[PDB]
Amino acid sequence: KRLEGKVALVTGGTSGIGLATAKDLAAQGARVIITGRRQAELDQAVAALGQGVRGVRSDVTRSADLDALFETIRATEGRLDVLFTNAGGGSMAALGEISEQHFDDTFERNVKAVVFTVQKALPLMPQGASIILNGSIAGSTGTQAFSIYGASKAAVRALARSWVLDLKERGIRVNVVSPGSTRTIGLAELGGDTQEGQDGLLAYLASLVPIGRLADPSEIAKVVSFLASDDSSFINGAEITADGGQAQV
Amino acid sequence: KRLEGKVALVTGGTSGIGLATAKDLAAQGARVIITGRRQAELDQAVAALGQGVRGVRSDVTRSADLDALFETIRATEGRLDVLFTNAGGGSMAALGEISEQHFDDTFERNVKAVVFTVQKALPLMPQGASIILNGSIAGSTGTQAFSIYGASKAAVRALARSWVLDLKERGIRVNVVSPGSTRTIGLAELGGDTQEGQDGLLAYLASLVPIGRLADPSEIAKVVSFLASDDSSFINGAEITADGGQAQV
Amino acid sequence: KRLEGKVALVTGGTSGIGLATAKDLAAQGARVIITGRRQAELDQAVAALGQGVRGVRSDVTRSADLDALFETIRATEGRLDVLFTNAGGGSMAALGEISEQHFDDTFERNVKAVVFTVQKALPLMPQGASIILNGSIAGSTGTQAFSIYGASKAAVRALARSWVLDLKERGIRVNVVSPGSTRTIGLAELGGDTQEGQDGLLAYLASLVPIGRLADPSEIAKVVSFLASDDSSFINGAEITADGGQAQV
Amino acid sequence: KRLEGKVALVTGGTSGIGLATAKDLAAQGARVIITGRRQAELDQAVAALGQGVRGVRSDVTRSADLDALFETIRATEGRLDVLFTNAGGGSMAALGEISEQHFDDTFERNVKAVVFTVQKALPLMPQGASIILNGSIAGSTGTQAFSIYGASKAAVRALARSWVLDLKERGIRVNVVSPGSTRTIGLAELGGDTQEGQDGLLAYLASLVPIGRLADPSEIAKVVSFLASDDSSFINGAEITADGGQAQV
Ligand SMILES: NC(=O)c1ccc[n+]([C@@H]2O[C@H](COP(=O)([O-])OP(=O)(O)OC[C@H]3O[C@@H](n4cnc5c(N)ncnc54)[C@H](OP(=O)(O)O)[C@@H]3O)[C@@H](O)[C@H]2O)c1
Ligand SMILES: NC(=O)c1ccc[n+]([C@@H]2O[C@H](COP(=O)([O-])OP(=O)(O)OC[C@H]3O[C@@H](n4cnc5c(N)ncnc54)[C@H](OP(=O)(O)O)[C@@H]3O)[C@@H](O)[C@H]2O)c1
Ligand SMILES: NC(=O)c1ccc[n+]([C@@H]2O[C@H](COP(=O)([O-])OP(=O)(O)OC[C@H]3O[C@@H](n4cnc5c(N)ncnc54)[C@H](OP(=O)(O)O)[C@@H]3O)[C@@H](O)[C@H]2O)c1
Ligand SMILES: NC(=O)c1ccc[n+]([C@@H]2O[C@H](COP(=O)([O-])OP(=O)(O)OC[C@H]3O[C@@H](n4cnc5c(N)ncnc54)[C@H](OP(=O)(O)O)[C@@H]3O)[C@@H](O)[C@H]2O)c1
Repeated sequence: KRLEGKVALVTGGTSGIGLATAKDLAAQGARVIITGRRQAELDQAVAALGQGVRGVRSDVTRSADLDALFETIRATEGRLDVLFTNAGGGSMAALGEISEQHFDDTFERNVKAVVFTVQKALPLMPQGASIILNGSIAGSTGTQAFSIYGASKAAVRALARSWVLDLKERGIRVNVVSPGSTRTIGLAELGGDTQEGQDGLLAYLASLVPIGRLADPSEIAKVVSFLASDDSSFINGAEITADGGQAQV
Repeated sequence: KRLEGKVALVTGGTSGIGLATAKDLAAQGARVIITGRRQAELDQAVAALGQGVRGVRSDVTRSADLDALFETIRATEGRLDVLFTNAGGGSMAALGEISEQHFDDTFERNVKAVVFTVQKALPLMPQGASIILNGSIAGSTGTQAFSIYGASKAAVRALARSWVLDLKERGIRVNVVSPGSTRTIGLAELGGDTQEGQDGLLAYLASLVPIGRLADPSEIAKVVSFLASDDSSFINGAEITADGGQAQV
Repeated sequence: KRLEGKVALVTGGTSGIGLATAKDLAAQGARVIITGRRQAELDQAVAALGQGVRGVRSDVTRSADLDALFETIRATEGRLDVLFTNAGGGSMAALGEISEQHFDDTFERNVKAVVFTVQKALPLMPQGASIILNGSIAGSTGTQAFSIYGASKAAVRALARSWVLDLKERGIRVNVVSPGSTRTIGLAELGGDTQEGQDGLLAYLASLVPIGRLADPSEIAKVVSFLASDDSSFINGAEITADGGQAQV
Repeated sequence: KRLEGKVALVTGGTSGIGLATAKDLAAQGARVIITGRRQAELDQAVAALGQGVRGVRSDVTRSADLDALFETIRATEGRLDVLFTNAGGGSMAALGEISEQHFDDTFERNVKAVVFTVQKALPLMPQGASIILNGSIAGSTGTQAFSIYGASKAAVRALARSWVLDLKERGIRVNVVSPGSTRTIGLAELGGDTQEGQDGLLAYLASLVPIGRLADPSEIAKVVSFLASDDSSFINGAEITADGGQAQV
């Protein structure tokens, strides 16, 4: 198929966008490795995906986990063709009530972990490999009480610009998918643990999208799969925004 | 079989990016209509493409030609699923030597014709159709003696932002592919008609690209096909830039 | 003080932002020339402002008007230090109801006239002169039924990027002020001719602004004066957006 | 004396842009507090600046220093009208050779310290106060071996977008000055410690600027003073780029 003969890694691939992307990449022929912190959900995801998908329990914020994750790839597949640095998250905190670890937590996972996931992956990635960073429209817009999340995603987008030049000798292109609001557990949890709070939040966020609906995670995965394929061969350092129009308007 | 059962129109599909795009769309199963001003080159492209591609001689800057083009589609295919407003061009003119004709010619084909191609197409386009405008990194960068071309391409990008909202009810999404330097007769012709000049310019423009090469026209076409397919269902008003890094760096 | 001795031209300086800007430039010591199509409103603006402001009846869309205007400046003041290509406007037209005259009128005044205002100005402008284009947040956002106006303002913004390079040897910098919603006759007229309609539209546009009010034209004038001053000596090709948060959030 | 009666704080005001800005703010009537880690350079800056400038030795990355800094302001001046988060820096590190310490150092001073400088200042800032974050064109461009610095500055720009909304009720506006290459010790040090190497780098970076020169730190300062004044009353969440054209082309 389109991505057949390609080895893809998705950090945080047991839920939400990571899971849908792993599903889509596998359905295009890739051998897929997914990661996640919780063993139970990791195993359930790997079973649901079938298709020679492979799981590793690993935390992207722990340098040693990253090392172990990639040695597993060197020993098994021997190379990495596609890298989707999906693992990320965010919470609400207005200016005036931002705690030091609200900052550290967001930036360690959303930014620092991306830098080192990419850096440790490089020895496994051949000429023509494709790296997809996970950004967000939050990186180029303003949302009340999400400055730190926004700042973290803008940092992600900027890294890809400079990495064009750092990876040019290596022949590896780096692009960013920036989703708008996507129906995931992640997003819903911003509504709290109440079903009504999640439902209310999800319905409010759908009303902000010009086309008036949230994305299904499979609609984000399609963008990643395109960037993973050789069809994106002349795209480098670019931000592809799939937001139903929200940030372009 | 991605665009199977889809009717696609490419204005200016007899050379360069339009031709490659028509080939690629068609290689996905699409029924393709191409246009062009010169009958010979049009006939020549239609024969080379085979595949139930159909040609119409029409100038996008002529209102009556547009009317005739779309009557032809109404009479034959009966609908339009994919629209690529590819017809466009540009020439060099520094500020201080910009003629009124230089301005009118650029903006009439690159901007005005796009507005009226889209508007005349609308009665043929069902819920879920996809429009692709042809932009350029020139629209978001500065290039000496190309102000008028740049301004025109920036205007094209802005149109899609508002058209998200104008076409929300009709369920039609509008996106922009913004190529960097793609080898094409158009591009080469900026060097003049001599072999020395075309080769020099083409090699100069390749040295500006971080990955160090011009785009093959097919590399742009793959983006349009992605935008044309249902994979792009949550992309609206977005600019997808395929420039090898040049405008992102 | 800051503009003491400087000769400034404001096209379309008989109302709104142009008028307020002419006032502010004069209050900073500049000799200001304002223009307008209507003699009565021109005469009243010149009289109301006093402060050594001078009026010329001229249409920016008429080449011969542009020539006579600049001949007036050569014979009277002998040079031009500051150019504010303010004269502009817009009207509503959804995609599906855009007339050729709606397109031509918008782009002739908003884009073409800017190009040729600047080009005819260049022989009067010394090293270190300052050009200010009037853009708009509509150029980087989407607004239902204002696609053509938006497109024209995006084109203005792009022009400045290329003109940095066209004007480098002449030492003339070019920047763009992009106002958000500003309380002018221009803006009110979008509400119709009834006072009720103007109040409704104006309060609606104010609710779109993060800080919750429209700009007074003097607040846009301050930005132009800053760009006109020598303080902007390291600003070139830039867009300064004064919108109360609306396009930045 | 646009800033007469206004209390301004400039973090990292003993050299370069911070020092020039403190000088310019002071020259407009402001009571200026500057900070710095080194006592000798701080003392020298206060003596050279005179004009009712006040110095405090404090590290923006140490929470306790910030607390002491702002208590001194509460006890002495009793309010803060203008905040310039200037203290910042960066060094080169290509992808493949980025250390955890290089990442932490850049992001702790350039981003984290900015967040908490702003947050601790807020109780001292009245309605109508003005915050200026110090960005960089690096935040929106690609530079080989400067991915981490670039990422940090894009994060800074992003922070202001959301802080528009967080600070609405408070009536405090937040904008970003983004310098291009500006002749500071900071920039020079990127050439190393030898005079030859610093001179070489400074001339190379001057050749990257369209207008062919580095900025004097006073040229950046004028932008900050403008944002600090009431002239910027309708500017909020905006990025003012003073780059001689480099990131606009
Ligand atoms: N959903 C949206 O609307 C949206 C919009 C824009 C951007 N994004 C971005 O898209 C990405 C995915 O978001 P999502 O909504 O799909 O999130 P999600 O459903 O909440 O979680 C996705 C996955 O991330 C894993 N994960 C979390 N922290 C991890 C860590 N430190 N190491 C490894 N795996 C980790 C989770 O498994 P464990 O918890 O077991 O580790 C889970 O499998 C994030 O970068 C997010 O910021 C989302
Ligand atoms: N090539 C690049 O590097 C590059 C980069 C960015 C953007 N673009 C844009 O991509 C588009 C295609 O460029 P290209 O380089 O492929 O151009 P091209 O090879 O020079 O010509 C493209 C096609 O446009 C047709 N055409 C021209 N004027 C027309 C008109 N008035 N009505 C109908 N058809 C017309 C031409 O046929 P006839 O002459 O027979 O009419 C030809 O088939 C243009 O919008 C261009 O600005 C190109
Ligand atoms: N107001 C806003 O919220 C806003 C926002 C963003 C951008 N802008 C831009 O700012 C500029 C001023 O807008 P405004 O609201 O102040 O407009 P306005 O109140 O309608 O005043 C515009 C001025 O332009 C003059 N003018 C119009 N067409 C002209 C022509 N062809 N030649 C010479 N002078 C001409 C008009 O005088 P005559 O009619 O007598 O010729 C009048 O003095 C425009 O470019 C507009 O697009 C405005
Ligand atoms: N120069 C450029 O071309 C350029 C371009 C874009 C952006 N910028 C940004 O502009 C700002 C100023 O840069 P610059 O070139 O003027 O820098 P600089 O000359 O290298 O130093 C600026 C000042 O920052 C102080 N400082 C450094 N670390 C500090 C800390 N942790 N806490 C408090 N004060 C601290 C220094 O004093 P001590 O060492 O004594 O603490 C010094 O007085 C930075 O944010 C920089 O990233 C500069």
